Amino acid sequence: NLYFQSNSQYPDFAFEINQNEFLAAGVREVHAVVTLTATASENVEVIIIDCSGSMDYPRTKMMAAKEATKVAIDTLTDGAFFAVVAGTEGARVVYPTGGQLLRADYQSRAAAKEAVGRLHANGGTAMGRWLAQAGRIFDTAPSAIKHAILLTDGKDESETPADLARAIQSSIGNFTADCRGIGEDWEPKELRKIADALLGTVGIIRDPATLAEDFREMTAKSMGKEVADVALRLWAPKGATIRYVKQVSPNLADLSGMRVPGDNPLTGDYPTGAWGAESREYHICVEVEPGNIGQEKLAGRVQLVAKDAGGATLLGEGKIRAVWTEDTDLSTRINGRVAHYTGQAEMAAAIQEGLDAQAAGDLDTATARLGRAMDLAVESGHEDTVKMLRKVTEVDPATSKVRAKAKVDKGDAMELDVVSTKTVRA
Ligand code: NA
Repeated sequence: NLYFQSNSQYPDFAFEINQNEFLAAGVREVHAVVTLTATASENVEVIIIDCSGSMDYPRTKMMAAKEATKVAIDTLTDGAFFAVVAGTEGARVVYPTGGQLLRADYQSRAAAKEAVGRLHANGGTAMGRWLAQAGRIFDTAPSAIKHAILLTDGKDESETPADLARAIQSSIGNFTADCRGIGEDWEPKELRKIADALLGTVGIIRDPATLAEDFREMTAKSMGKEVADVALRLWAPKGATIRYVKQVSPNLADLSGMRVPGDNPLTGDYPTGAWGAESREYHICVEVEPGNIGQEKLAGRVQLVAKDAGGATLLGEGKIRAVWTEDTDLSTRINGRVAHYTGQAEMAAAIQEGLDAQAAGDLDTATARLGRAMDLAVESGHEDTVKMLRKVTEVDPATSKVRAKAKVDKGDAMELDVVSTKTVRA
């Protein structure tokens, strides 16, 4: 009963803890997978469109961006606030035009589409300035569910990486963002930096004709959100420390560096953003001072807490336990979910590292890393990732062993890098 509300209609959350709590004599590491499933106030959606000069080459990119933005505008819920930002070396708000958010209705939608129609390709790319302009818009709606769609076809060449980092840090906690890169001339690492910090994902659009449906689905999912700002609140006893907190499903995102200190050092908050009707899994590892054989400790207490307008609401809670035993039939048991997601994190890293080696012609390193990734993808039944790995590798006819290809299609490599963090469920 520790939290008071300011008023609500939040999703109902089912909270499960998945662990083998039994540890052998010396053991300090406790692992658990937390499954969170949400079942059934204002939305603000900012659509940020790259209008740099390269967007006309080929012209299908700019045309798709316009088509797709119009689909997004039509997919907004009646009453949702929205804006469109044209990104170049600067950022210009192209709708609305009076410096105040307007609700989506027949009139505002039509006016927004007309403004989108007048977008043209010219200039450079400074993504941080796009984020900073979105942030100014979002600051006008502090209690809203706030989400940005960012589309680019290029690298962030008109500002420094420290400039981008400064804009990312200023955006954290203000809005969430999903990013899309169209074509092959942008940098997965750049968009990943933005999307990971802002609790979203990156996607690649290899064919401009698919952008509209992609925008439709991103907007619809955003409109499904029902609660704006949810923290995963983790308590661990004195001397116990958090090794890591990672989202592992549907995507891998390490939250460890995002910890926000709570009221005391024993409690910290890890941001999860907005929730609709959805499910996520997290992998938590706590290092604890080992107890005696026979002794049980609480290694961690996990709460999910919605923060809203000067109040908070406890949405769910679970416990991460630690019991020391000499019964090896209990301690040697492998928690299937922990093992699975440990492998998914390893796989994602192996893909990225393998692709980076391959790009440089460091082929023996690529073969070892992409080989490990393949082994994990096969073992976990991640058939989509197996299929993408087959595009960047080949079976050496002599050894029958898998090797990294010397020459790969740039798009195939980029696509795999982008979806390296998409996991398969347990
Ligand atoms: Na560009």
